[PDB]
Amino acid sequence: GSHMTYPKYLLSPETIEALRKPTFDVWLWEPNEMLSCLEHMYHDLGLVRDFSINPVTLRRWLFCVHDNYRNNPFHNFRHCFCVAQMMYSMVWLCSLQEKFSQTDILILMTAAICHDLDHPGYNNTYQINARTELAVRYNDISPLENHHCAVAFQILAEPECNIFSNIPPDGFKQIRQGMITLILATDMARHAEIMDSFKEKMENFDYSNEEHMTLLKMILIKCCDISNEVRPMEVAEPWVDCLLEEYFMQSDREKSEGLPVAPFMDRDKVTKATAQIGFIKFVLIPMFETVTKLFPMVEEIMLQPLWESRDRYEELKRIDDAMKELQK
Ligand SMILES: O=c1[nH]c(Cc2ccccc2)nc2c1cnn2C1CCCC1
Ligand SMILES: [Mg+2]
Ligand SMILES: [Zn+2]
Repeated sequence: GSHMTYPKYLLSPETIEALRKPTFDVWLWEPNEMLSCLEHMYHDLGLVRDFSINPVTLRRWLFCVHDNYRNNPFHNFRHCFCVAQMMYSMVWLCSLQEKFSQTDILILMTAAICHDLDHPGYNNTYQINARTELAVRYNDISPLENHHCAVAFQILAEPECNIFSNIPPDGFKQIRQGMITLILATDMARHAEIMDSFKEKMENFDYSNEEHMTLLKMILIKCCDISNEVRPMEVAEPWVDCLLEEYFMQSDREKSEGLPVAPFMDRDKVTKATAQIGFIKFVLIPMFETVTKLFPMVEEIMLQPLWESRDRYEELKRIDDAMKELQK
């Protein structure tokens, strides 16, 4: 209810407020507006203050990070914005500022923003099978994750972008180690491994234990990385069509190149509904269930929309199956 019209880059008090909740419509904003949101997060979380980040260097770094993201259907800058915004949402919801140090908060946020830098739009499975430069460079060990990670520190290496320029070397080393651990923890090949490791520490969780906290941070970045279905139905749905577009781009290339095609990327096998029912039930729900053990507030805010979505895709599945029989 402002007295005058302000530019799009000058976020309204309403936008600033809405940004703290996972209900935030990530689709309503252009890159420059999304960049202003990310900037606000760093200031609001006290990261600019506590780490003596130069405000112009923060903006310069964010702009560079944006430039280093590719125009892929799913693995684009908007995805990186979701992950970071969900991380920001979880810092407030779970009251992470109480349990975690500002260094940990800086790690969680910086890694969330950087996690998919210069993604080619073709998964590790393609990279390895196609014997790409990345696969040969990283010896088939999480090539993409290692690359996003490498690109992240290559950006921060540039003086005009170094947001950690005023952080002592000992501090920088800690942030670097943490960010690396987190960005590499995003590889879905390690999901089962990371989940089992966290569930083991769950038996008697200790916030004063470094090993426990590292696994929690890993689980948190993983939560934000795949958190699309947690968001309202209208916000969550367009992302599934985005992922399918990127997956079909790969499966077509894999078919053309004579390489094996993943069934969940296969045009004649994958369904928007069937893929989501499985992902929500067996990947999304169990992961958020263990987070709820530490943070009960996650159930009402994040498990409830996941249950709602599972039930909807199950309803949609019945319609698709009926329609596909007529097409046969
Ligand atoms: O919400 C999702 N559903 C599915 C499941 C799925 C959806 C559509 C087609 C095929 C699978 N997969 C997902 C989602 C989010 N990220 N990912 C992947 C994990 C590694 C990066 C991409
Ligand atoms: Mg990734
Ligand atoms: Zn990702």
